Amino acid sequence: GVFTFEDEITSTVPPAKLYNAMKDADSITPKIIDDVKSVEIVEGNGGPGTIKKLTIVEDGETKFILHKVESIDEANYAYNYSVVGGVALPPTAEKITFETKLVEGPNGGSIGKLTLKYHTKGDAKPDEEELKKGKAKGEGLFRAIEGYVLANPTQY
Ligand code: NA
Repeated sequence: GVFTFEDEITSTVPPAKLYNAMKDADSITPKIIDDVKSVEIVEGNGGPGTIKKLTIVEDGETKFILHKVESIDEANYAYNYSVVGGVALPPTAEKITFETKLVEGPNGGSIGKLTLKYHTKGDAKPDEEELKKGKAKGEGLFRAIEGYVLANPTQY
């Protein structure tokens, strides 16, 4: 079944810049996250439905994570993707979706909503430790991208 979790977040970066940076995560992520070595497209043009393979290092071991691009709403500053395979996917989960949606915040920044949707296999529910890890993945990426934009303000 489906279990949704939402976190509100803020940034001093305006939402157009963050949104462009999020759209370039394939490029940015390997540079700024040490453990991410590469992002490769398996099928698609980059837009919704595209399947990607991330190569990472975990505990000194090379591993893969599979992503699927879900949605892109430019108008609403929205970028959505799912984990569909690999170590970031718990065995009790079919998939975990990570949505990010931004609006204008006071004084030129952004107000964010990060959403995790866990599609479970059975009636089984996400446990607490797995929710922690999902939130850390979701927010960690958002903050990483944010940090890149704070360091390269003219780029986006
Ligand atoms: Na890296």
